[PDB]
Amino acid sequence: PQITLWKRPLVTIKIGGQLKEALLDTGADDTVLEEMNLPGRWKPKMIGGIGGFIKVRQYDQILIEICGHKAIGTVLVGPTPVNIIGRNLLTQIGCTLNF
Amino acid sequence: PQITLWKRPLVTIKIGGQLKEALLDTGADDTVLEEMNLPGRWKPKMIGGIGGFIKVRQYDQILIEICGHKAIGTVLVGPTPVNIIGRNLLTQIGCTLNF
Ligand SMILES: Cc1cccc(C)c1OCC(=O)N[C@@H](Cc1ccccc1)[C@@H](O)C[C@H](Cc1ccccc1)NC(=O)[C@H](C(C)C)N1CCCNC1=O
Repeated sequence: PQITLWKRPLVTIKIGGQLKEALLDTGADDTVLEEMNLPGRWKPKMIGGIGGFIKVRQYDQILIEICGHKAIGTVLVGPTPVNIIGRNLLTQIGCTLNF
Repeated sequence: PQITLWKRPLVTIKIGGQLKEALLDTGADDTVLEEMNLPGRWKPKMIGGIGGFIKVRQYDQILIEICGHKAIGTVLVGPTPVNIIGRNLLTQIGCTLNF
């Protein structure tokens, strides 16, 4: 679909079998989700954005469906204020900016 | 134009007589630019990122040219590591997400 930006581009996602609301974020290199339980091994990582750094758990090769489009890639889980879908997954669903 | 998301969507902007590189960020409600000396009145503001908040100066009705597309609105200025073009200005240049 074509999504205007008068409101936050929030969409429903499905990960680990659970439905969530997440932000399509072209300003994010990575995908970071709020604290949750995901199966599989993880590695402790840290990312620094505006405001400082946070500790996250990196899950690789995680299935995630974004607005009906499937993706498999790296998902970070930690104390992020909002579920963020980053460019690593936005590219997989064929997302582009257009004006 | 159409901008893929394989790399950071960075584009050239013109503000206050200066040319700069800025990030088209659908995950940013507002626009925040690296520290610069804009004239006129301003109001303090704090904006939240992934790691916390930073203090910025809010300037209203500031003209910015984004890829040749003009826009006028609120521009925040503060210790941001990256120039960020937010939804308040992306809407003005007719920017959409498409997949
Ligand atoms: C939310 C908001 C409100 C008002 C004004 C502004 C500018 C606002 O946006 C501020 C903001 O940080 N939004 C982020 C997502 C957001 C929305 C709401 C709350 C919190 C965050 C995201 O889109 C932009 C921001 C840019 C950035 C900053 C420093 C270093 C690198 C990149 N990108 C990142 O932080 C990403 C994270 C998300 C994986 N990130 C950090 C690891 C390095 N690379 C990278 O890409």
